[PDB]
Amino acid sequence: AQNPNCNIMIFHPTKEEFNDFDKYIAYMESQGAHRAGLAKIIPPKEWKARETYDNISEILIATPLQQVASGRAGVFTQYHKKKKAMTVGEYRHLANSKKYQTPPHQNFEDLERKYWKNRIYNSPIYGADISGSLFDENTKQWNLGHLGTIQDLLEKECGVVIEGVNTPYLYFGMWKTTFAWHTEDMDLYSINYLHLGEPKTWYVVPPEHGQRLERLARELFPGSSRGCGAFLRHKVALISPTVLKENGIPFNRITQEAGEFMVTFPYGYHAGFNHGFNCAEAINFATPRWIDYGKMASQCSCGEARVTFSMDAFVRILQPERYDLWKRGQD
Ligand SMILES: O=C(O)CNC(=O)C(=O)O
Ligand SMILES: [Mg+2]
Ligand code: NI
Ligand SMILES: [Zn+2]
Repeated sequence: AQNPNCNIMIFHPTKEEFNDFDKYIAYMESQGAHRAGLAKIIPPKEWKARETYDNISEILIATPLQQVASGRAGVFTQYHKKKKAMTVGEYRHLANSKKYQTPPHQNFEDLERKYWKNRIYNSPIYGADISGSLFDENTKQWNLGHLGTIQDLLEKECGVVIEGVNTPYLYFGMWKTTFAWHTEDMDLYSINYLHLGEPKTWYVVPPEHGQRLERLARELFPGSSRGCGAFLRHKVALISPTVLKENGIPFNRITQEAGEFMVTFPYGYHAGFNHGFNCAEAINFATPRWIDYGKMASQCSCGEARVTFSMDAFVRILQPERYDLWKRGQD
């Protein structure tokens, strides 16, 4: 069995191996990459996402979110307070202001310590889930706006044509902006490209140990758990690496830098934070191996998680028994 310790693997494809996305994902899985829940892919040196980032300041962040924490330093929830619209240029200036900028630090490990010690005491502002792309239309390899759609994958594997579309989203971050512990909708893959700026630190639980995380989460967030059998789908709960180690939860950590891709695998719980001003692009995707995870994915039916239009069909076709209840939560 390849990668039995479930370590995060790092790949360095050649330009020739970068030509066929599906084939390269399947190659990574033949080496056991999926067992970690997360892999890093460093693109060939010949590749570029686009020519420059000099013309992005007029993108609009229509609903910036202020991430307000409650709890203790190692175990907290965050809610997202809506703020007034601002451009990327305005957001970048805000991120670099004395109130929000990255503090002085020695290395990534010192910054991580500072994050976990101090995150709850501040409320950073995040631009999330902005539909759009920064890949040049003439970038032909690993262009996240030109990947095969999940609806086409389901049709190829299962024979059923469904409505829906699958497009990329941009994320503008600053110091301390945080992504809570979650798996992807319908336990999909994700791919994330860090276009520019400061790094992003990731934590991940191996898929084969996901239920261990879930059990801890129900203990640490007992009211939320009573409210919803799938409350991590609300994307609000944070648990530090010190708390995870204290509770014997298997996990790994890695820092992504600008110019690097990360892939999350089906049912790989992950969380993390941004080091400073940055811009990432991400999209969900599927492979044949995903189908069986889609059929088993939990779902939020309490009303909180409220998701994309296109998730309807996945629930309807892969989880017909759950469909009725889930849809009542969406209406
Ligand atoms: O960049 C982000 O906001 C964090 N991304 C993810 O959770 C992802 O790609 O799955
Ligand atoms: Mg612009
Ligand atoms: Ni994710
Ligand atoms: Zn819920």
